[PDB]
Amino acid sequence: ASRAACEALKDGNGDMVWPNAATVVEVAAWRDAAPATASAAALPEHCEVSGAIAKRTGIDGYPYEIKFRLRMPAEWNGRFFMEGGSGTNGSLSAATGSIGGGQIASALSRNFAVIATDGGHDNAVNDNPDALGTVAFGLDPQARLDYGYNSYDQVTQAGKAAVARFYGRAADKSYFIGCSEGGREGMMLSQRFPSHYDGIVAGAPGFQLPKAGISGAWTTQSLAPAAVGLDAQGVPLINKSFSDADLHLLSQAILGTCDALDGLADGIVDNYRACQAAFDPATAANPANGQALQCVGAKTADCLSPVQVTAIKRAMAGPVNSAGTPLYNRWAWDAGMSGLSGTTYNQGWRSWWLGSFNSSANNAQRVSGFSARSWLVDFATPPEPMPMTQVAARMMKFDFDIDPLKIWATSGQFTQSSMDWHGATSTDLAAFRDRGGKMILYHGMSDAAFSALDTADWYERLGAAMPGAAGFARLFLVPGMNHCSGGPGTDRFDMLTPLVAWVERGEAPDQISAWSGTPGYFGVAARTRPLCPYPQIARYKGSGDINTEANFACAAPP
Ligand SMILES: [Ca+2]
Repeated sequence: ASRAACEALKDGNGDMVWPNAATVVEVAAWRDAAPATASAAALPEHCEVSGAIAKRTGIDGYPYEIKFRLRMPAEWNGRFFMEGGSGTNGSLSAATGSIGGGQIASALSRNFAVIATDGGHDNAVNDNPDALGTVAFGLDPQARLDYGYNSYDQVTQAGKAAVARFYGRAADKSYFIGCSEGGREGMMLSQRFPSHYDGIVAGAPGFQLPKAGISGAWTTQSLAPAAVGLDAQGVPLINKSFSDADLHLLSQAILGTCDALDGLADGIVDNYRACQAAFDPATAANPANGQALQCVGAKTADCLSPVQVTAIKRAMAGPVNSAGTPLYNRWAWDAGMSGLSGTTYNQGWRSWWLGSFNSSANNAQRVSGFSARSWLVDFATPPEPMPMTQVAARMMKFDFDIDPLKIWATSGQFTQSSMDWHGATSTDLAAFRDRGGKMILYHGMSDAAFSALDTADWYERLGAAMPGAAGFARLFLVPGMNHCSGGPGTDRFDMLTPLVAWVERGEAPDQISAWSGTPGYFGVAARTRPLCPYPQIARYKGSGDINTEANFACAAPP
């Protein structure tokens, strides 16, 4: 481990042999120790290796390759680390090792050898203006296979080869941490390549991402009756269906109905199952005056329109076809759909289905943004690129009897369906568990991108196929937490420490310490709570400060 060993990986006559012959290294530079800053932990002396694998040309004429960045510390804990992606990937991160949970420390700051990838395409090169911008990679079938599983496999094999070459020995254990799309990766790793990583953290995982566009079309068509006004193309303004004050009224009614169902009134719905059975906005009341939430006469700032409650109920039910078959899943009611801290309302929930209120056009993720564009180009087979101005209308005429079949369809050179290369719904985790693999999953209740109930349903099927699943896999649902972060909940936590303590040392996480990044939702300076493994919830012990984990334990729901 030295500077010369770092630069000898930059091709030359050196004996660094890559598993894939098509691996090309651009950068191999020795980096000095960066002292800690106010927002990041100290990074040690490390070797940075940057390169690309499988440089080719797609069937669309665009150049494709699988980029990687690798940082290897001089003082190394013998452990390997890969961080997951986000969105449709296409960008190469700093490769310091984000562990999620709003953490100051990075994996590299903890002396891990860190690797990262771009997914098999670049957002600067593969930006076709006739194929909905940065999702244009979906026009080439191999770029889909790289975004699905191939790129992460290839980068993992190259990273371990370089680690073994630079350190003279193989990594002891390998760990992966990803949120959203990176959470889908982590589950895909445990299923397609169980031998690669010993510990895996998958947060808010989109293990059914090709289905999010179907829910997005259902969302749009359910809320359109409540929409007020048209945009430049005559599409209803979904963002105008609910004001930010309206959403706060809804989250307040959920709080008035389900907050005490866990045994404590604290602005947190810890008994999510009891809320689904108890809450119905058509019958619930506004806790601020005891009157009913659904308006009896004309709309006021103290009531929701009957057309509004109907719309949100249909959206939360989940998409179905005329045959009644559920196309995705239903969503959970939770207080994290809104939230007012200081001046700002919570946008972490409405930004997916509705969009920003003060906008004369649609800007919801599922109406015209990246999510709807991604389904049209990357998840549907054959892909249907189009002008951006027509994506909103495409989600308005979405036929739930013809269009949902495109995520299982195959056509021409697109030899694999999107649910085949992107899906991660398998419960075949025996090979992963039996070699010592441990997996931690977390998901917020107020996640509008992916349903936490759907993650729980997968966790139930895993426990059915493999008795004793809690010995290698636990699910930690987070109340109030939005997608990956934000909302009135404890969204900050260190998940790399328990993951290491589980894989090695064999200590199962009976709970996970967590605190709130914005405690002002509850009007306090700080709030710390334990995250409990499914299906346990946090139970108040009966005395002490309600903003300290020491007064809370993990118990079965009351
Ligand atoms: Ca509570």
